[PDB]
Amino acid sequence: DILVVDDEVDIRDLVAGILSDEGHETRTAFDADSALAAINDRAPRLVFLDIWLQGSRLDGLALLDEIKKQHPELPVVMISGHGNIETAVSAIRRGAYDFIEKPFKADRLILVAERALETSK
Amino acid sequence: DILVVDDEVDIRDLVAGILSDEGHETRTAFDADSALAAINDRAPRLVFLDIWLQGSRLDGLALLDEIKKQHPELPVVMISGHGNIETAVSAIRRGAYDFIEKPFKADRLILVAERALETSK
Ligand code: BEF
Ligand code: BEF
Ligand SMILES: [Mg+2]
Ligand SMILES: [Mg+2]
Repeated sequence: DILVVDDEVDIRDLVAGILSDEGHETRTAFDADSALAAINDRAPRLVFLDIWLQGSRLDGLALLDEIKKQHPELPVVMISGHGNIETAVSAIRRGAYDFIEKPFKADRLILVAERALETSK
Repeated sequence: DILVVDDEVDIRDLVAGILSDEGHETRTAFDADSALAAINDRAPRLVFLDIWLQGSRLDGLALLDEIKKQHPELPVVMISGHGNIETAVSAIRRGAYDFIEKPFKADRLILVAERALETSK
């Protein structure tokens, strides 16, 4: 199972769509509280997290920290157009499996998801 | 005890100089085989690694892999002007403690060195 967290509908749909077409059951969330509620209901096997979450209680990096604190075993991959070297290093040090830069190619998204799912329940 | 690995003398001198002035015993190496020889002789407490090592048998990332294989406990920090998000993510996933972008400020270098030395022998 994959949970995609992004404040933009077009990105949630584009990511869930690409992954669903490859045979992965994908759910979406639009902010930190909808993401945490979706994980607390039934933990997915992988989480894709945006960083700049407009109107969210937590940005994607604080959300990564909260997810990794409750579920250290749950792989989390960042997907963001707001990265730089310092931000990507911070994400990996804080527990993210990988960092996908926006704009991404479909095969890169699938390659990373399947690598992370090999490291999941 | 810090080992600085860079193919450029001006960078080896600039990094060893800044760290020596703060009271850290620093040694230098110019390529993968001089770095591995220095480590095998006596393991340092921290290694600073450049990535593009002109004339070296291994680039800095392959050298990071070799160092982390023999000494998983030895902190390694990348210092490079050849980084990007994918390269920095790769370095942290492969065991680097942190990634310092060139050009760097002296206080950033010292801060990162002292954080990594807190995690060393
Ligand atoms: F809004 Be995300 F960090 F691309
Ligand atoms: F030659 Be290094 F990667 F700045
Ligand atoms: Mg966003
Ligand atoms: Mg170089």
